[PDB]
Amino acid sequence: YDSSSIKVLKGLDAVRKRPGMYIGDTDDGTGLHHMVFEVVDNAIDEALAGHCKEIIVTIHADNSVSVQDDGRGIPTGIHPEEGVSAAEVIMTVLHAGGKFDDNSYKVSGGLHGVGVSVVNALSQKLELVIQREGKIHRQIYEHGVPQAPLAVTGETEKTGTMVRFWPSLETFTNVTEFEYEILAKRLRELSFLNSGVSIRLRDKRDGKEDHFHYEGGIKAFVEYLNKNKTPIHPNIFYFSTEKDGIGVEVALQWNDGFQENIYCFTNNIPQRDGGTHLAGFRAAMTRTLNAYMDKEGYREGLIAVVSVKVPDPKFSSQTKDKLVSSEVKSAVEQQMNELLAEYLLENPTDAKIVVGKIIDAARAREAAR
Amino acid sequence: YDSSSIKVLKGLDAVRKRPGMYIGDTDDGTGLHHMVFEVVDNAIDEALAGHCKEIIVTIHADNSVSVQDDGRGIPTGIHPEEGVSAAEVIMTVLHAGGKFDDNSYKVSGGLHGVGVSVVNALSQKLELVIQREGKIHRQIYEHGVPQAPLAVTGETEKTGTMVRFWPSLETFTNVTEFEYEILAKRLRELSFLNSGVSIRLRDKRDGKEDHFHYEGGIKAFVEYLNKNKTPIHPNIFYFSTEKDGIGVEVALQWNDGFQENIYCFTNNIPQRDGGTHLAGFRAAMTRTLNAYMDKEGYREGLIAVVSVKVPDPKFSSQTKDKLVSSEVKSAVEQQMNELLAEYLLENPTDAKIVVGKIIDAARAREAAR
Ligand SMILES: Nc1ncnc2c1ncn2[C@@H]1O[C@H](COP(=O)(O)OP(=O)(O)O)[C@@H](O)[C@H]1O
Ligand SMILES: Nc1ncnc2c1ncn2[C@@H]1O[C@H](COP(=O)(O)OP(=O)(O)O)[C@@H](O)[C@H]1O
Ligand SMILES: [Mg+2]
Ligand SMILES: [Mg+2]
Repeated sequence: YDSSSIKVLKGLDAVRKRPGMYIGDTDDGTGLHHMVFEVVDNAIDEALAGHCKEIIVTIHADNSVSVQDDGRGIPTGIHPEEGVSAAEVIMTVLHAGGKFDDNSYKVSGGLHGVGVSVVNALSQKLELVIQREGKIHRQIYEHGVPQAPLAVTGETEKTGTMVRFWPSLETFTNVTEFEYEILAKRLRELSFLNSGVSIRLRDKRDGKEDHFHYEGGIKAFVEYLNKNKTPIHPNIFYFSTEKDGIGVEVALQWNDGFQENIYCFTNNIPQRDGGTHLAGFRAAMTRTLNAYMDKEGYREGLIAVVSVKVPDPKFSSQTKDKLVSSEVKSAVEQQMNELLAEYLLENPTDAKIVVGKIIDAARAREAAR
Repeated sequence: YDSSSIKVLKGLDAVRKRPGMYIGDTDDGTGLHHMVFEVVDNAIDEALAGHCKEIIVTIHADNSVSVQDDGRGIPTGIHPEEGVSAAEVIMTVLHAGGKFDDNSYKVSGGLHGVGVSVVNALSQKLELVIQREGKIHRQIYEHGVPQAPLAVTGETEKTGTMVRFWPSLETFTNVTEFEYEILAKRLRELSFLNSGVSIRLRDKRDGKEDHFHYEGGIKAFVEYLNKNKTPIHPNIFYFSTEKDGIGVEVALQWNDGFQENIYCFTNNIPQRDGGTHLAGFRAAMTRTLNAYMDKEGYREGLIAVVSVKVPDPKFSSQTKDKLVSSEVKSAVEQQMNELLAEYLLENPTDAKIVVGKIIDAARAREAAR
């Protein structure tokens, strides 16, 4: 034990040595599919910026997945400081990208500079095809190692990025094939969240195919989620605001069931473990309903979607399961307080049905004890 | 948007730009204290290896924390490939350390090669003092930047490492002072887990002080945890095995309360979010009790500690909240099946009390519905 015991891992080698701090669980399917999501998220960030209007996700018969976007294309020109194409830099260097300021993407779900480079690292093979600057470029990688320099292989009028990857089985175990339904659920949700972006999903294994292009936003997303439940009130509460540089968008409606289903998103990335947006939502829900009950003389069945747009959010893991930016709590909480109280005044009937379900649950416990 | 839009973050700059993927939540106190834990974990890994027998954690009156160990000392000699002292490499290079193989630490809670380097990155100041090779060495950093080369400042017979850091307030917000009790709880738990390592905690603010040197292992840890609850049975179930290169150690006892408190650890690091060790524990608990009930003609109040030793575990975030190595499920599950069934045969009285509480809960629901 001395100075020769200390090893430095360079390039993408650290990712292959310790995948879980980057990609999550490489044994239950979730990190495998998160590989796709990292790539799709980059396309989505072109769409947010206004440049991409179609996304095509294909599950190939050889268990690879491609994501095609019609955005601006990953930059192709030689990187001054690094001396190789900017595209190769992106694919091979951790904490390298165009989202560390707000000049290329005002708001974006990427922010770590590691996503596609992590997909590369954990792919036995990867294929990159970029249309920009009137040219088609293309490069191949194996286990993150470029096989040759980014190369012009044609002319075109189109711009866009195509990434196809075959995941390494020396990394992913147990669940090793892509599941249509997991990719579908995510891409469907993304369509509600990105009105006007055409998002296609194709399974070359059995020829199954979906085209998601929903137009009603998260309000329609809530209708969809209650399709085969029974909503107890007709008016879905909805608002979209931006104040103090934070966008807050909320839709919700109660059904006659007994589960709570709250979807939280930050710049289109889902938070399984919630966070400061969720905590603001709950605080405003509590405060607003209790003021409505005080004034009128007085969880279960709730479906809600909470989507925020934030210039530099903070997540407590690479995979972004929990948003931990505390100023986002205050933002959702005050926007919601204000607009939810207006909703209850403007729809007295909905208000009463909802408050009645709430009280029925309280009485039910009380009748038990 | 072109190749000049693509920025590379070098050294420790990425950590300062996106702290949460490394340190967790920098707004609620948890990441602040995790700074201490990263440093303490490195000491603990010397203890696991058999080299460190005392650890002194001091909260200083200027809100800095020092951790002193009597282990081998961070290597001081110039690193061949990197050309600076191995110690400076450790402090300044991500994914750099002595735990990527098993030559320096057979088992260890570190594994990413990033912990202390992350503490450095997020410290407005850091002080390193290393006793090895008959010399005292010392180096200072500010915001992760070394102020001068590692330097010999004396002779000594001792070996050990001292790290003192002052956390940056441009990173940590809301909770910015160290809380005695948070450090105490963790260090206490560590003492149960590392019998024979003297672990001291000193608060130079008010002169409060603790010395943790518990000898009964996780069995004693369970007694402690039930101190001020009421255990319903006298015999704490306990075992420590190592098979197939995985160590599994479990203690548990039921009290007459109604909460479940299961502490999981991997190579001494706690998993707030559980994982494959927890899932193995639960599977074996279910199977073993149901076989005991079948044979005898037939969560609440449980306290349990599950500690595993694994050569290369996999966590799904830098902060290690969830162990995601699936072979650890099978290991805990079979060791526990085997030894828990023996415990129930060997202590028929305990067995009956425990199974009676379990059934009482089932009946209570049933009497409700
Ligand atoms: N589909 C894409 N279209 C255009 N540019 C992209 C695309 N994917 C990646 N990039 C560029 O490569 C950069 C690095 O991507 P990534 O490594 O995934 O990190 P991040 O998205 O967190 O920056 C992005 O910031 C962006 O500038
Ligand atoms: N207290 C210590 N005593 C001896 N060596 C240490 C100590 N702390 C750190 N090191 C060495 O520095 C290396 C890098 O530490 P760190 O960056 O925290 O990553 P990791 O613990 O995951 O390797 C460790 O692997 C170890 O070799
Ligand atoms: Mg990305
Ligand atoms: Mg460490």
